[PDB]
Amino acid sequence: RVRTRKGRRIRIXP
RNA sequence: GGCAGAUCUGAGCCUGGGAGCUCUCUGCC
Repeated sequence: RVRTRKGRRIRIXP
């Protein structure tokens, strides 16, 4: 999974 | 009862410069 946190890039596994 | 998503539109350390983690929540038979 790939998402963005507080504008930052956060990725979690798939 | 276990599973599956979500980041400010989920937060916490950023060790994040984001595959780093960490935790909570919802519906199913």
